[PDB]
Amino acid sequence: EWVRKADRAAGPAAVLAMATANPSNFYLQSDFPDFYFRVTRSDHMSDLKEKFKRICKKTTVRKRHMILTEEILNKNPAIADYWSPSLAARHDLALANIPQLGKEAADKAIKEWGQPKSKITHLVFCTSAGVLMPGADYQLTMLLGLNPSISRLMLHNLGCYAGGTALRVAKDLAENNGGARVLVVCSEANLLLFRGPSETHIDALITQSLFADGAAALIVGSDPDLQTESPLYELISASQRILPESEDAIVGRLTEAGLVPYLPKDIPKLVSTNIRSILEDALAPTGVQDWNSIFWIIHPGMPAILDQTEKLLQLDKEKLKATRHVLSEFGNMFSATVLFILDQLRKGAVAEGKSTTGEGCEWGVLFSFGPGFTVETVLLRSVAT
Amino acid sequence: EWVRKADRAAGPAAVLAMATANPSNFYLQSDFPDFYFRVTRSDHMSDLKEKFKRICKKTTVRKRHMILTEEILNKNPAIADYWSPSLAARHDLALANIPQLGKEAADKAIKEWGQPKSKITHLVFCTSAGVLMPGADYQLTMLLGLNPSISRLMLHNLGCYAGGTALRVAKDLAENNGGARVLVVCSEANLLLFRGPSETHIDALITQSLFADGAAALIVGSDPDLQTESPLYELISASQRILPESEDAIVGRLTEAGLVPYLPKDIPKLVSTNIRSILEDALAPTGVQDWNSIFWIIHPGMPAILDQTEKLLQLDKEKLKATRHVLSEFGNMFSATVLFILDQLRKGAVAEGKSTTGEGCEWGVLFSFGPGFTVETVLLRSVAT
Repeated sequence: EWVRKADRAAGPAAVLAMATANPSNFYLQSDFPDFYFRVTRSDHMSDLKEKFKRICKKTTVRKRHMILTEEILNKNPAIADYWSPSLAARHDLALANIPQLGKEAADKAIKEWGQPKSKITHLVFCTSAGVLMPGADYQLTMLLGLNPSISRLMLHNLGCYAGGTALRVAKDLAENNGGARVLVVCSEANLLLFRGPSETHIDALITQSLFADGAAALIVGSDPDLQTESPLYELISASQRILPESEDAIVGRLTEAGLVPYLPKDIPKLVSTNIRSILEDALAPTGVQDWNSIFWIIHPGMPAILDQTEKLLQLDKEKLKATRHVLSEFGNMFSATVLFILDQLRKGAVAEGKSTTGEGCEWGVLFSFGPGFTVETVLLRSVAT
Repeated sequence: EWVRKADRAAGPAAVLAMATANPSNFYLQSDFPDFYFRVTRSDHMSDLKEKFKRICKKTTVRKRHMILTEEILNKNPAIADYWSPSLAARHDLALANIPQLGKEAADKAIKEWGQPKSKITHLVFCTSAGVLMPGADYQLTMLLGLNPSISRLMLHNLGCYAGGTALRVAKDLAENNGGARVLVVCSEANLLLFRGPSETHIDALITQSLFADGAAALIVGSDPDLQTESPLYELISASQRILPESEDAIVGRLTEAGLVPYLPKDIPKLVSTNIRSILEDALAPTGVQDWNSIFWIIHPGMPAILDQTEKLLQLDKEKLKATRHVLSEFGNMFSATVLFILDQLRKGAVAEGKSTTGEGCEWGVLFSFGPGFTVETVLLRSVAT
């Protein structure tokens, strides 16, 4: 059967451009335990400091960009405490930083795209760094001078899987509207999660060792004008799933003192149980049986999950190379991390000179996760260089 | 030109079912000034009490359903104060009430729809009553036993226009995925906005006179199986717009003490300036020139906007009848209000026995608004009874 094309697009949604951005201020992981326990007026917790040093080393992270400088933490002491009233201050910082960080990634992705920004018809904006009314989607539209009639989808506090959610949303936006060009932006920061240590809570210390700040921006569109636009990936399928027996695995309570996490269940064992059949379902219409015949993007929120998954699928160590790079160089930047990894993968493919944007392979899987327990899964097709 | 139907849907998204729900506990508007100033330990502000009485009367509201009982306000005194740390308590109440309220509307819309809930493939969930991780979208999926692989879009704290946003999102979900059935749920409550009075702030007293609690649920799908499903409306176009010269018209700061509004600009004059050309743009592909040849749903967040708009377009008073009913009987239920009004309009058409679900008229416009200043506009086509 056939249908009249009408106002709709012919082909699959394509990633047409991608860039990233980070705050200027970063911290090397090897200096962070000293910086963290100094500025949170907490050097006295000497045994906890030792525990944190051990955790920070095992995160295999090297640096993390962070809006929060010593000076800003000085001008907002409540944020540095473990649990003091501080939501308005965190959100004042989100308003001064999150749309601006998004605009820096967006400007670079639009520059690569090479088209006028009045051709952008949709914005998808994800952040867990501050609930704003009007949203960071609004602030970015103003800072960028986008059409006032852009169709915006503002996604607050989905958590870490929202990079997948952004692609899943952009897919239906682009395919159902002919000509539609979708700016996708995930702009993340620890502004809600950052706090001092307490011996009573260690599910808060692990969070201080990993989360960092960054924004990714993409252009997503179908029916590319192949003489002005160069597709980078195709978004072929995009699905969401609640994993069985995962109730309250990841919970985030937003309080007077900001965002407070609670991690009772074994996240690795949950992923390890379920990842294979999820990915088998994603790969089903490709006829790919070899796990190392596809490129890989896994949200790196827990390093152990990468290792255990690498082992289970007996992946070549080179597969998770883009993923492990972003982890080491940037940390967990919430929903943005998987889009950084997509970008590093595209860049490492062109640098090392391989046949496809997907490292020579044809198909690829994007796998992200967070509260639910929720998994987002995207099936990607590379393009030839 | 034509395209292969493939995995996509042939025709426009249709509203196939709708129901509403409210908390059991309600308050008549004529008793509210006494109840409000009593339970907020505030009877001493006698002049403010008089001012509130005047505001409450001019809201033309008759009753409002509210989760917040005297007893619950007794068990959470910080919520009753003007500005005390209370976010965690408000959010504990959101978790116990907002997904459940959504489930009551959903159960009734699914019952009308007449299909098994395993046919539901997408959930769009809007709320400004509490940021939850995982979201009310998750909690509802569990309470309803929906497929764990449903595609969910959780929209926190868009504010009052999100009933339009929900329809705009559901439209592209249904049209781009053949067979897709989209549960749409807006579940709203004043849990973040409720607070005591202060003489220093009157842009907070007006908010206490209008906002109320309620949930609406719809089934949205394209390609209806016309022997098991009876379409109610078609979603023909859906657009969003930032109005010019509207920077900071409506701002909502989420703080330690909950959601605090700020309303510096003249909202009526902004709508009055712009509504005509927006609606003319929506109606453009219909060839309708008569304003009273179409049915009407206007978000009733400010009663004066209804009157001034009724006058400007010289509308027959009968046009905004469904809209004014919901206002009087339920108040401003945030994003849910325009879906209540859609439902009351459908019900008033079948009750008074008219030719179309749109009161005999063929086309209709849905107009909602909130922070930005943002306007959502949906073009609806009725169906014959």
